[PDB]
Amino acid sequence: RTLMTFVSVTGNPTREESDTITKLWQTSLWNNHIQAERYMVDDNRAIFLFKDGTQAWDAKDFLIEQERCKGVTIENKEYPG
Repeated sequence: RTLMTFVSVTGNPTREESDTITKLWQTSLWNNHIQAERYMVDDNRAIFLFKDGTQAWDAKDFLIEQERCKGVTIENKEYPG
């Protein structure tokens, strides 16, 4: 039931910055009952692995409205922030 997605950060953050920023979004989602595992794969990009893939797009809708969110990728479709 899990769905892998990509979540990118704008500008040119350091890995530690993006880590703190994306974890912020991950926590917000977690506290709204959308649980995901998070993995940095670039200095400005993370994998959000949603335990319940049916929540991926609702999560995306929130993510792309956040300051510093470059965009979200789901199933080869990109959603710019």
